[PDB]
This record gives sequence, C-alpha cells and structure tokens, in this order.
Amino acid sequence: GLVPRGSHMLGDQVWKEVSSNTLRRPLIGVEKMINYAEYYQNGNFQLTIALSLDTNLSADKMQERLGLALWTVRGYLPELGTWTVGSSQDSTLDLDHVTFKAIQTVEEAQEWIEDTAILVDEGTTVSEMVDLLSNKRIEPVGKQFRAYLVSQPRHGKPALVMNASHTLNGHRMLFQGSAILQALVDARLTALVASSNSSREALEAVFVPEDISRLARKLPQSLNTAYADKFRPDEADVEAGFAKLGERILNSTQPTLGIPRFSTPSQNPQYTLGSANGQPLTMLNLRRQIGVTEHRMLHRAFKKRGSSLPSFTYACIVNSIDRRCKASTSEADEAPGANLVYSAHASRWFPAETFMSRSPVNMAIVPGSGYVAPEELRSKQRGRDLNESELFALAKTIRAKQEQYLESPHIISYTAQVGDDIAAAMAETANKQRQAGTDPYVALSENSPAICPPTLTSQGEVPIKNLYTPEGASFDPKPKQPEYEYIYFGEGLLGGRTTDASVCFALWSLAGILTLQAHFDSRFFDAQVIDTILDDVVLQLRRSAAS
Repeated sequence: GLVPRGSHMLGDQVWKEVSSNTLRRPLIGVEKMINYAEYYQNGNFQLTIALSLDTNLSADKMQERLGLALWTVRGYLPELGTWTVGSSQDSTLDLDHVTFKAIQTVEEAQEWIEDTAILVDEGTTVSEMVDLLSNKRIEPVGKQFRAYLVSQPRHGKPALVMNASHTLNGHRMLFQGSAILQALVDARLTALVASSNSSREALEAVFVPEDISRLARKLPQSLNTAYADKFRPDEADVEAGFAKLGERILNSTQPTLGIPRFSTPSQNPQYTLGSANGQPLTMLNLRRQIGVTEHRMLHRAFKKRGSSLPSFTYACIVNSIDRRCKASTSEADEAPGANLVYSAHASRWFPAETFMSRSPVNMAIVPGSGYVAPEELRSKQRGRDLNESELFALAKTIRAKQEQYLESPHIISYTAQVGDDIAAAMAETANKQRQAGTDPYVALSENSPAICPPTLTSQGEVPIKNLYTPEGASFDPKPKQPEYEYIYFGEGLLGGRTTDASVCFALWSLAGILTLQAHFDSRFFDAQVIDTILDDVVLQLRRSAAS
C-alpha cells in the first residue's frame, strides 16, 4: 500500500502554507477570469440558489441549529471558508490567488458562523430573497459562500438560500446545500442544542482548532491542474487547445444573428423587481418552469423523434431570436449565421471521482463554441419562419456542432494563458475607465458587442438525495407526516447575475422540475423581447412534443 493509485501529483501540492494556519494557491484558468470579473464587473457570474423545504421542523428549531450545522459542514467542506481577494506586501490588490485561513479559536469560529449562517428577518419571502441577492455583489468582496435561512416568510414554504461566488462553485452549491440540510436533522446536533444554553457554549463543547495539514487535501483545485494530472498534455495536445481557441475566436467574428442591446444604458428602467437602497432592482431572471410530469414526457418525446430536449431548445432560442429581433452583425443584406456561446461541464471527460472530496474541482466550466451556417438556420421556402421539420434539422445541426467541438478535453489547455491575458486586460480596461470617469453601467456595456449571440447552457438532471432524516440523506420519497424529523426539497430557484450587456439563457433541472430562464440587466435589453422569446420556446417545445 506504499504506491498510491491514480495520478495526483499537482493536486496533492497546489495548496501551500503561506503563514501560520493559512493555505494559498494560485487561480488558474476560467476560475481566474471569474474572480477578476466578480471584482471589476460588480459580481458578474455570482450565483443564488434557493432550496424550497418541506419539513416538520419549526422555524425556531431550524434557526437554533443553522449556525452549528454550518460549522459542522465546514469541518468536511473547508471550501466554504476560502477567500479570493487579498493584497501583496506592497499593499497592492491581489486577485490571483485563493486562500484558506484555518480557524483557531471559538471566538473566530463564532464570528465566521454569524457572518455565514444568516437568519432572514420576518416576512421576507424566498422569491424576494433570490431577487435581492442576485441584484448585488457578495460583500465583503472575496467572500465565497453565504447561507440564508428563510424560515419566517409571510407566505410560502421556508427555504435554504445560498449565495456564492462562481470562482470556486457551480454544480457544487447543491452538494453544499444538501450537506447543510442533512446536518440540520442530525441527532447529535439536536442533542447538543438541547444540552447548551447558548450557541457559543455549544460550539465550545465541540470546537477543535482547524488543521491545515489535513485540510489541504479537501480544498478545491483548479480544473486546469486536474486536467494536467489526468491527461498529461503533450505538445500536440497544447496545440490542439490553441486550435479550439482559434475556432472560438473565428466563430465570434463571423456574421451572427442575436439580441440587440440598447446603444446606451437606460437611465429610467421600467422592468424591475422593486427597489433596494434607493436603487431599482434591474437584474432579471425570467423563468419558465416545467413540472416533473411534463418534463419527463418532453424529454422522451424529443428522444423518440431523434432529437434532444437541450438541442431542440437551442434551435428554438436561435430561431426565436432571429424572428423576434431580426438583428445581425451582417454589414450587408446577406443572411447571417449564429455564433453559439455555451458552456460544458468537465464531467463529459472526467470521472465522478474528480468532483468529490479529494482535491475536488468545484468549478468545472469548459467554454464551448460553434457556428451555424446561414443555410442551416434559414429556409429556402420560409426564410426565418422555420417549420417543425426545419427546427428539428436545426437542432440536429446544433447538437452535431457541439459534439464535434467538445470531443476532446484539450480545450482546457488554452484556458490558463487565456485566463491570464483576459484577467490582465480586464484590470487594464477598468483602470482606463476609472481614469476616463466612465459611468459604471456605460463601463459594463461599452465593450459588450452590439448584438448578443444566442447563449444557452444546458445541464441535465443529476440525481441528488433530497430527503434528510436523522438517518442521513436518501432518495426515498417525501414522507407523509412521519414520527421522525425530516427535511425534503422538491423545488429550487436559481438567480443568475449577468452585469455586462449580455443575455444568458440557462436550461436546468432539479428534483425533476425543468426551468428555462434568462438572466440579464434590464438597463441593457428590452425585457419584453426576452419574455416573448421564452414564451416562443416553451410553446414550440409543447407543440413539437405533441406532434
């Protein structure tokens, strides 16, 4: 047992001790680009997810357990305590690293708990909390994760609402939320609360100073180092990555249809979620939800027709954008194509063990690209007004182009250098905009293209245990008035944040419920048009599944 199995050389060493009880590693790849965008673009990409709860726990029980449950989860998920904004010794800002401070005292632990396990004030609903959190950046900048318990809403079910930086997160939020819900019904925690006269006294009974020597192996690594450890890219693989970059750059310059942004940001936006702090809530998440039964039937119907739910949804988005906006980067009368902007998850090439406990990859985005030719998205008979057969053909074309682009993991090879260059250029652009006195919303839009190309990322259903009892997590169905404590989630809500002048569509599923949503700032795009596109897509999905 002296020769460990597997390939883990880089991942075993990325986190280094930089000071007492403090680990640090450099950010590499997409995670570095995200960290810079969150700092310089007001929290761009940050995530809010609400898990709506059925439970027989009172609000008071959930409130008195939340902080200790979070503390317990932190013990095996130190990723919750990472930080991405620091300074060098010359005092200059440092966005290039992630750090982890191992907590040594009860006082320090209690401070982290109170900053991270928030009890939401009476009345506020779950939907209101997702609106609020998605409409601002996480503070203080550098904080990676915060949990909000909505246990006293004036109507509706309670929820666990998580707000996270995207730098080291994504899919992982569901696993983090699941761990918190499981901890909330652990009998040992219930007994601890029952045996203690304050939450700090409960913490004192269990607290152990955190140990960097053993926690390093549980902290997340960049996808880039996991990629190097698994694939050991050689010169030809590196050059293959550059070829995928060149294809993506080319696709971004070819004539494309898309959604036109406003030439200048609206000073009086009418489409808001209310106001907070005297300013309107213009970050919108326009959602279309499809329930368990209909989702199952749609997924089957498209498969039976030789198609797929995600590829047909993409075809409908492309075609609706074309018909509703009639906007393209073609400087002539020529019909445009469509530049496809989308992400893939690294699980397409990496096994499940890459995303577990040992040096996990917690942000597994791999950028995709593709380009639909004008002849593939217009009909010689109908022009833009594609019939059902022509939409199925467009879906097939999209699916084939994505499968071709995503065949190889070596896309990842280009992202370290591109990440460095994009990050450096971001900081330089921000500096130039500050020197120019540019208005912040002008700064967030002036470098965005005039035409936003069709941007859809799809995530298929991944089974997650969503029932929690004192025996642990399980896939069993929601119980009907059991004798034992339980928490169950059958529905989630996503609030995405897109602060630059783009429109991002997301198709995803949780507990069998499918959501198609668009997130964007209504200061840059007409929300009526986006709502019309979403309605068009859902109507066509329903029509073509019934055909």
